[PDB]
Amino acid sequence: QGITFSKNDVEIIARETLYRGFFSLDLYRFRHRLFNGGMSGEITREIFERGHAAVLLPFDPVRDEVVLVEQIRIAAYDTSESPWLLEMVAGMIEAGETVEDVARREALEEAGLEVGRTKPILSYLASPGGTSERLSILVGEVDASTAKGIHGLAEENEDIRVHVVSREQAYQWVEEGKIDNAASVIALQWLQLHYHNLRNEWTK
Amino acid sequence: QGITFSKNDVEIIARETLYRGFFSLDLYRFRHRLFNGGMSGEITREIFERGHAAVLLPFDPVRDEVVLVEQIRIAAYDTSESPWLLEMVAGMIEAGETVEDVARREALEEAGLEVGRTKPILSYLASPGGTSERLSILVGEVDASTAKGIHGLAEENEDIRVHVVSREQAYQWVEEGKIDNAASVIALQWLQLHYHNLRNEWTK
Ligand SMILES: O=P(O)(O)OC[C@H]1O[C@H](O)[C@H](O)[C@@H]1O
Ligand SMILES: O=P(O)(O)OC[C@H]1O[C@H](O)[C@H](O)[C@@H]1O
Ligand SMILES: [Mg+2]
Ligand SMILES: [Mg+2]
Repeated sequence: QGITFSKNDVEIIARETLYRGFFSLDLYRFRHRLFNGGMSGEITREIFERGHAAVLLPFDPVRDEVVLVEQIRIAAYDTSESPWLLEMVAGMIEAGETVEDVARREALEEAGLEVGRTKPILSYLASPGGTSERLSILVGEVDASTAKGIHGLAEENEDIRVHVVSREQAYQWVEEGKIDNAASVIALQWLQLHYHNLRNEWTK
Repeated sequence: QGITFSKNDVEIIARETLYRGFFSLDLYRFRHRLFNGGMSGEITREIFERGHAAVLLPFDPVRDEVVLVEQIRIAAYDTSESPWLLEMVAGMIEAGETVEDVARREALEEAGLEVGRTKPILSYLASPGGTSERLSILVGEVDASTAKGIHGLAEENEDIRVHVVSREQAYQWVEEGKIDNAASVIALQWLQLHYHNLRNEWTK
């Protein structure tokens, strides 16, 4: 069971930069094995390269509360009622950094939060038909009573508002489409599947 | 409660397409309201633009099985053990098409599956800090005993293998990281939260 082929079955011949900016768009040229037994010809695909991210679900297990951060995401504009989204704390992982380093730095910069214990949730590919981006989600223990106000680095043109909701209310917002970005959906569905054991572990 | 600002609170000054090929790399220039009052200066953001997608989770409620499709996604290569991924059926929504029409068409083209009833799951933004892409997921009733074979438009360099597994195995693969693309994680977490009611609904 499971997948059929490995890295032994594909050769990346070359990569070419198509667009070089803050982010990049690359052309990968490659050949690969086929399910019918043969080899493909040389194929090309465009791939959006923007690095990889750490995501933190800030969960208060005592109060059963979740911290959300609100900020504009202009890319949401064309398909959303508003480009301001309710999200998990998140940021890019720089060379040599750990997921936890980033999650803790972003929790402070974006939400004013200290973080206690942490556990992995999931690491996922955002949209692997067109981008390499991987996001690694942690749940972090927080005191939601300390989560409030406006944060973000104005030097980065980052303007962020903290919201505190109950876990049930956050999940209701997913169901209703009020929270509709992948990282937050994945994190909050995970929390609905795991909260009983997580709260027991963190309130012993 | 919820979000603070609407489309009246942002002015998109300019959009430019800096790269156009299979996909597009756009630049948005805009100003927006700030939480503490007033307006930002002009902000520029690069946005990966690839249109929007329909996704179908093929679920057999009699058998408690899901149908997965396997194909190479070279963008996964740098952060994954193999670039062949296990995924939901999916494809682009063209002008004036509905999510449901596309989902039903792709289930036949990618997996050879006829679909019975459908229900919405969720519609999400894949990674809204850098891409506009929205994906809308349905669950689709299938007879998984009919799911077999190799599919794809070879003229479009598309090579796809169909797998049938129990829902429980598919979900355990999410937990283990063997299924780790956003659309499949979201769909299978949703299924884990909803399958009991869905099976009752679809096996009357
Ligand atoms: O199956 P394709 O038509 O290549 O692409 C459909 C979607 O599934 C893949 O993850 C892509 O990134 C898209 O979001
Ligand atoms: O908060 P940022 O540093 O802008 O970006 C972190 C992640 O959250 C946003 O959806 C982006 O697309 C990334 O995937
Ligand atoms: Mg951030
Ligand atoms: Mg497809």
